[PDB]
Amino acid sequence: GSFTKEADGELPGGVNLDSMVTSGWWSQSFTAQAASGANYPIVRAGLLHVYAASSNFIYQTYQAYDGESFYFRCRHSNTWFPWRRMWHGGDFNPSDYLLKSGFYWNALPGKPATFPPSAHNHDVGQLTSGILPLARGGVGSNTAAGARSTIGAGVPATASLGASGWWRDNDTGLIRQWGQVTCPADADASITFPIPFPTLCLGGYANQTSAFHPGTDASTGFRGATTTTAVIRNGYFAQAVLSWEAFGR
Amino acid sequence: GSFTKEADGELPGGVNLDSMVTSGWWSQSFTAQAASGANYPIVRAGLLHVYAASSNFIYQTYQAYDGESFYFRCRHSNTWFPWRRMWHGGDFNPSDYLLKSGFYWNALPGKPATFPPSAHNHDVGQLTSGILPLARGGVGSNTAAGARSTIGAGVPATASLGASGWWRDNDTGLIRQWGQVTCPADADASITFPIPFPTLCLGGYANQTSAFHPGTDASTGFRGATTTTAVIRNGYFAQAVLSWEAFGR
Amino acid sequence: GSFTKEADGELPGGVNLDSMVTSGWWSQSFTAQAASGANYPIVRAGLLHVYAASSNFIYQTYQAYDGESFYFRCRHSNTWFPWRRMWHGGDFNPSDYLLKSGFYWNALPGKPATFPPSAHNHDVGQLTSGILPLARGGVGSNTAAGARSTIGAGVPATASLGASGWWRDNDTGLIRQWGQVTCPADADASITFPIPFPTLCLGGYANQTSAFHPGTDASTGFRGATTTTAVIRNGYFAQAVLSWEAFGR
Ligand code: NI
Repeated sequence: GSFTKEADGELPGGVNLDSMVTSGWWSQSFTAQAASGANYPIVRAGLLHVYAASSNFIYQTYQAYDGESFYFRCRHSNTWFPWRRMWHGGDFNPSDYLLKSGFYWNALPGKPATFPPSAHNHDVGQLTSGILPLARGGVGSNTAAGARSTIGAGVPATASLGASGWWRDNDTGLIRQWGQVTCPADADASITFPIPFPTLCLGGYANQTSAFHPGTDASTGFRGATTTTAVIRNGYFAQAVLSWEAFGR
Repeated sequence: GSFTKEADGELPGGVNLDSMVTSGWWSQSFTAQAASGANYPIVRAGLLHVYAASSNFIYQTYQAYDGESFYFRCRHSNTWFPWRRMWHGGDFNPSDYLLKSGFYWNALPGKPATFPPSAHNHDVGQLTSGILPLARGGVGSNTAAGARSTIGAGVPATASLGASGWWRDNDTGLIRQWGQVTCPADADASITFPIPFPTLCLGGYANQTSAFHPGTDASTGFRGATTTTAVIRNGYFAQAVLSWEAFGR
Repeated sequence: GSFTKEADGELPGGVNLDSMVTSGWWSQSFTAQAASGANYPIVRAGLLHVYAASSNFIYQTYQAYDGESFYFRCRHSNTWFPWRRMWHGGDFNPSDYLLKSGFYWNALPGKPATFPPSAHNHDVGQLTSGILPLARGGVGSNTAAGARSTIGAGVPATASLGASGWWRDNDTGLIRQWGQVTCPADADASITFPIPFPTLCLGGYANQTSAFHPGTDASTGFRGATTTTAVIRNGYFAQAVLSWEAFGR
């Protein structure tokens, strides 16, 4: 015979599609009747074609009535290969899926603005704001005086330690000064301090530097100090060199 | 004729599928015979259908016997379009591939816990533990005394630089004090230091502040110091004001 | 009838494929004639097959002449399901798309070398280079003397504050020393300073520690100092203990 414009028949229930082995075409009108059969490619009413090319090659196709898909298989040397299920547009759209050409860092969406960093070091120069406190090994200030205050440090004394000269505690302002003067016998001599006392001479004394004669007086006196001068008085009966110190601020 | 339930024939070797141009259907039973032909869509035994719609349109389909796939093409105006190879479930599964809807930061697996950071700065306040050592510009301690120790600094001297007063080196404890006293002629006067020496008066001296008469004695003496008092002795034959200094700790 | 090796006919323009409802096969030779019809699965010349299985099931297939694709649909209970468009190799290649198995951190290309970090803290020990300046709470140096210089600090005075002893300002080198000596009547006694003056004795004085007799002389003198010794002179007519101070550097 031939493939006729009328189907060869309706497939009932309980048909083994393996038994459909002469050429033709058959209609399964009921999904439920596909359910009660065997080797249907899908439980779905559908159209089956058989092409019995030879005893060793029986081809089949299956078109599901609702377009679930289209199926084909072949029996070769008394074994049925598995059905193939066509992919079609009702299954997926390729434009829904990620191309390899669009898989890179910049394209990845939802990337964080910043990232939790791992352990690392710094050069001190990357510290660009703030003031390190004492509790972290800092001096708690950006000024010299403030740093000293945080750690309780004084400032350096200054001095000029010459044969005549001065020394100054700059924490408090105290100044100490010294020198020598030649005094006339039983009389006064004026001295001029190496530097002026900024506000006030507080005290002083004079010392006989000579091997003054025993049994004679060799008294001394420091008096009448200004910011720049004082008066040294010599009790020895002869001209003598007296040394002196003075202090103030 | 018509499409018969028996195939029109078996395809041998060396068939050019371009020559298959009258309507019907033909079986290729041997992959090796497909190999020795031309314009097979795949080297595979299979079923070929020809639909010679007209001289200008010859359609063909090819079903591979092992389900490798299903193929179709058409000859239009004496040119054969290329075969189309159907995609089917034995080729790939779409659920194996990444959807664009699942391509975002949180979904990306294997992301590191932390990330190597790039160059950046800090405010000193983000330093929240540790003690900066001297080798990095720190003071190597969280205490004032420890900081001073790291850099070798002394503490401030204190003082009260009044007409009578005191000065104190707080590095060592040394205290220096001064004042004036009115002494009776050829006799002693007691002085009370501006502040007490914490443990010990170490020394002192007295100075005649007056223009004492020449040829008379104007000796002085500092003796008998406690922590709070001393005795100033006046050798001048008249009442006189003597100044004094004392030191201790 | 039967499916004949000659097509049932050529489809002209204006054909509604819904009306193609008796079994057979038909050729559309002109895309433009597909354009002027209805329910073509694609505007393309092509081959249409009809399988009228029953009044309730009319199946159709459509092969586009240029291989645009292959289409199928079915009329079930007087309603046409939509055409299915086969996916085929001319549409996409699955190996162009990203597998889920290749979607992980290391595979993502174009990842940055480093990443902008988010807010975070540090232990001071991760500061491993540089010298913190004063403007950031540092001492601007890795040396003790340099740190002192940045903040303007002095060094500690040293001393030995015994009954005889010394005190030294290490900012300037000034040394002050003191002690007592027993002097013979109207004569000299040598003293040896508690420590040597490194270069120079600058001055000194002596003080009578005794309740010297009034009306007698009790002058004193400090003279002839070296780096290690000086001479104390006693004007009192009796043996006496004199105290002294000396200063230098
Ligand atoms: Ni950092």
